[PDB]
Amino acid sequence: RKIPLRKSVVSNEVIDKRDLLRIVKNKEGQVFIDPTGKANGRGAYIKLDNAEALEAKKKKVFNRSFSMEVEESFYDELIAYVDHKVKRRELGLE
Repeated sequence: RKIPLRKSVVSNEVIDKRDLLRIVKNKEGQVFIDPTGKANGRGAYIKLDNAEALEAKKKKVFNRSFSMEVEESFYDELIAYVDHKVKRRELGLE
């Protein structure tokens, strides 16, 4: 499929296809995780990696990307989301 590999806003590294995670900001100022990659709004990518989710919060990386103060609850949601997905992947559940 020659799927384009995107760059992480956290590490500035190329992200493996299996590891791609999209975060979207809409025009209404809402920020959410977009697991299918099909949402409209402005996208920012990270690796599905606990270190990157933590660094995203430490550096408030999406505030910068999206020109807004993203809620701490969103950063905590992303940490929990990534933690759960990484655990499932390590156990071979997905």
